[PDB]
Amino acid sequence: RFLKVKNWETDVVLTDTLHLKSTLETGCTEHICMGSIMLPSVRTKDQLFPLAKEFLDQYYSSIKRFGSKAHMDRLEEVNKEIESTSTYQLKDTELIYGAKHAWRNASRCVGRIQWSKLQVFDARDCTTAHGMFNYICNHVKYATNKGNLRSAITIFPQRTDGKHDFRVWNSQLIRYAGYKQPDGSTLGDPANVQFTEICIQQGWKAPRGRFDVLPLLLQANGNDPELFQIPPELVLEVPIRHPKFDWFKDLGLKWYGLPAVSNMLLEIGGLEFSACPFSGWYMGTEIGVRDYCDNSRYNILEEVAKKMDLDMRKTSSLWKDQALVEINIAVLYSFQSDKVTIVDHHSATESFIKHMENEYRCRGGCPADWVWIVPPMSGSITPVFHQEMLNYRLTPSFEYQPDPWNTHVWKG
Amino acid sequence: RFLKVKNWETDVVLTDTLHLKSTLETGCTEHICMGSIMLPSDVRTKDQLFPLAKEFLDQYYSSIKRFGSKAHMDRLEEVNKEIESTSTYQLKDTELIYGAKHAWRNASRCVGRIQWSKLQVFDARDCTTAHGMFNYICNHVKYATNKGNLRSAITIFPQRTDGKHDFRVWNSQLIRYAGYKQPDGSTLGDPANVQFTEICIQQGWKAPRGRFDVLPLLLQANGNDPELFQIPPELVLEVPIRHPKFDWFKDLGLKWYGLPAVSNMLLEIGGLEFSACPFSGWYMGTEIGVRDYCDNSRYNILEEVAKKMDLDMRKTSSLWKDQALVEINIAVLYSFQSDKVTIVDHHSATESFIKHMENEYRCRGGCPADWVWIVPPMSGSITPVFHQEMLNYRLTPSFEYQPDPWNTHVW
Ligand code: HEM
Ligand code: HEM
Ligand SMILES: Cc1cc(CCNCc2ccc3c(C)cc(N)nc3c2)ccc1C#N
Ligand SMILES: Cc1cc(CCNCc2ccc3c(C)cc(N)nc3c2)ccc1C#N
Ligand SMILES: C[C@H](O)[C@H](O)[C@H]1CNc2nc(N)[nH]c(=O)c2N1
Ligand SMILES: C[C@H](O)[C@H](O)[C@H]1CNc2nc(N)[nH]c(=O)c2N1
Ligand SMILES: [Zn+2]
Repeated sequence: RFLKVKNWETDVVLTDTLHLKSTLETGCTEHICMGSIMLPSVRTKDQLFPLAKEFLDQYYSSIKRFGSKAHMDRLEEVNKEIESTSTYQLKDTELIYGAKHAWRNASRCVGRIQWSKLQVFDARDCTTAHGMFNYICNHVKYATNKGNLRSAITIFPQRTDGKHDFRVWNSQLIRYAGYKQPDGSTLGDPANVQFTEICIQQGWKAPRGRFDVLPLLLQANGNDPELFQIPPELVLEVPIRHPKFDWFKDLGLKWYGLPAVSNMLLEIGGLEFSACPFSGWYMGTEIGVRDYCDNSRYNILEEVAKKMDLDMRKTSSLWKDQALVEINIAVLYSFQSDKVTIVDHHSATESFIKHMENEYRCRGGCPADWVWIVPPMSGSITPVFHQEMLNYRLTPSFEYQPDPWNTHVWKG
Repeated sequence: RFLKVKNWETDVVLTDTLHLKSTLETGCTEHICMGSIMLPSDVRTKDQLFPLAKEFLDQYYSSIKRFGSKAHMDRLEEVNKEIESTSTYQLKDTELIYGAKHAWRNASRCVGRIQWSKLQVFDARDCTTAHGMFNYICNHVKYATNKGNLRSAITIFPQRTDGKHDFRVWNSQLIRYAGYKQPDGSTLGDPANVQFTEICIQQGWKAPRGRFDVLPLLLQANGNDPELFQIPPELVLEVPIRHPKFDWFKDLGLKWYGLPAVSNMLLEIGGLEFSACPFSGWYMGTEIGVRDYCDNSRYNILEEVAKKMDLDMRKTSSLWKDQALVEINIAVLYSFQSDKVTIVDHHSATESFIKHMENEYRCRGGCPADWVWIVPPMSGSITPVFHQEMLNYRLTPSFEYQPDPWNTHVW
């Protein structure tokens, strides 16, 4: 079974064979497309061997050693261990390979041209929340690299009986607090109101400002989570200024430099790593379009447009569109001026097209989620808009998991 | 299998029950989503056709509160006998109108479907020649344009009978600008219409030498060779493109036509196939300003506009492209609005569509919708539809694509 995708701007045609190796499901059927559904969706060892064998077959193929004595012994080894312990342990090399390919397989990620250059931190010997805090400080320091950002992931011990999970309760390692005011307004990031309240309940002394960096809330071995303050000197931030508009600085905006997602689940050969924070660097629109201009976030369009003196009572003046562009210019300008790594959506999407084509040629495909790959502004003037993409799920992978405060059994 | 869609900007959740009636396929499977493929992939035998007819008549008679009525049963009986008789059947006027409105209601890629029930249907089933097709099309155009106060319309030519005698409009839209080869190996016109614009000449057109030249109609009646007709220029409403602030904008020489009228699709109702069924509404601003003007495969005026704004074009990070794109789209809206010609901005139209969705979920139990096509090509996430989960599925009656005539026409 072969599959063709077309670029409608360049008429480049590529052929997908990689989708044949696709195990998991999409959520779609031949009678319905769930391509715009945000999230569509305790391991017995009946299920675990095949998943382990498949991963190991992948691994030893990638290293030129399929069918080798080393390949066969490792299979036998892992089988014995699953027989004996109902789970198994990855070698370091397998772990690094798994984590890189999870990224490579991440069909929603436009930054995947960088997948081979992931720094993998093995935190599988960690046992306490304090140890978790230490590992995460080191991740942050390393990844930030004084503004010259480096991709990294830190991998905490895998799930066992599901009653001893390691979880980072933060959705991101660095994020701003949100406070719901009595009058209904929100101070700070509305996306984080719920988590902020938990932290506050857990004993966090909230500064109650508009850009308070949240404390880490860390759960080790299924114990109750504990609060830690990331040392402020480790949190790199950028004041947002505009290159031509001088009043922009007076909006009092800033953002943090390091995007580090910490609530996803890393799956490798059937093993589940429930705490595996990973980080890269920002695409400008993440901050300028979504974080700042989503109505459910900081929502600064009107104030910006107000100070641009735009005609704001006629939507067909496109005053929203006009302000959106200036804000994104300011985000890019600020990061570059402070020499903090950032990529504009034009450069990012162009790179991904080059990546995708390369992946089709050396790998036979590259699973891609159009709905997420196309930037949140300026869609059709980026080349991904005009690119047909096949979406399918490969392992190793990053998966969503439910919020820990919903499932956690509290010890007290 | 009673599905939920969530809006992540408002937490509004809708329950979809309508998808269960879906007939055709999507392109997707368990193992692969083809949601972003532009085009997922001879007449019908006689009880391929009756179940098709029955399904249609059931929903038609259900729609008028007469399901299970003897008038319903009589119509099924009548169509059933007409079917076994003639290897086909003919729609009642009422059925034809219902079918056309619902083909629009069911177009999952269309953002403007809140207007679906106010469609002017022109029955052209008595047409026999390309000259008659031309007459019907001029009347469609004059009616739809309405001196700038645009009105939705569809004109329906005779149904396919078996591929023998297909009626086809060879243009992709009733009104489009010529795109020719040229010197330099450059392109003058609309590059998108290159191939078509000299098939016109390949057939006898002689072209006015410009870029914004309205193409001639190329009409095929009863499977015959297609004929050339020029739409009377006084029927073709065009809008000069100026900017409300930048007065150099006029010098680019930009204009666009008022009437978007798609003419190469196939309308399917109760198994019957209408290969010539041009339909029209009015533009959303971004279709012209973002796609028609700024696509690299189209008029691609970005560089030109940026230069005169004297923007920093040395590298992508200045977002000069983005800045110009917005100004270009402000102008289109401005020009159309000032010439009192109908147009909707992408903010208004997407807001309309959200209201439309809530209407369809409430009164109909769902609204099929293709997120990839509904989200505007600029300013995606500041329109409400970006944050709207949508389910895509195929309902009938429908508008479908069909092969380009010049490939299939036994010449
Ligand atoms: C190095 C620069 C990187 C850039 C510019 C980048 C960019 C992006 C963007 C724009 C998204 C869309 C998500 C959103 O808009 O909220 C995304 C999603 C994603 N990225 Fe990347 N990324 C980078 C690195 C990484 C790394 C290092 C990993 C993992 C090790 C990764 C894994 C993912 C995953 C799993 C998603 C899907 C998130 C979800 O479905 O919720 N990315 N990326
Ligand atoms: C009245 C105002 C209308 C507006 C504002 C509107 C808007 C749009 C837009 C923006 C698209 C996206 C396609 C593209 O970007 O090329 C579209 C597609 C479509 N529209 Fe509507 N439209 C309108 C009227 C109509 C009418 C009257 C019909 C049929 C009677 C119709 C049927 C369709 C169909 C079938 C598509 C999908 C085309 C395809 O799949 O290639 N529309 N429309
Ligand atoms: C369910 C959900 C999911 C998400 C995902 C947002 N984060 C995705 C992501 C994940 C990793 C990234 C990385 C690693 C870098 C980067 N620049 N951006 C990244 C963005 C956002 C909101 C919601 C909600 N509600
Ligand atoms: C296969 C294809 C399809 C399309 C779709 C273009 N037509 C869509 C359409 C169809 C009808 C419309 C109508 C009726 C109004 C309006 N404002 N916009 C409309 C837009 C464009 C390019 C290709 C190609 N190649
Ligand atoms: C409803 C829809 O799936 C949702 O709004 C998606 C659309 N595409 C996206 N794309 C990116 N990169 N990030 C997002 O959060 C979303 N949200
Ligand atoms: C490959 C992709 O499907 C293609 O570029 C689509 C994307 N979305 C679109 N959306 C609209 N409204 N019109 C289009 O032509 C397209 N083109
Ligand atoms: Zn799908």
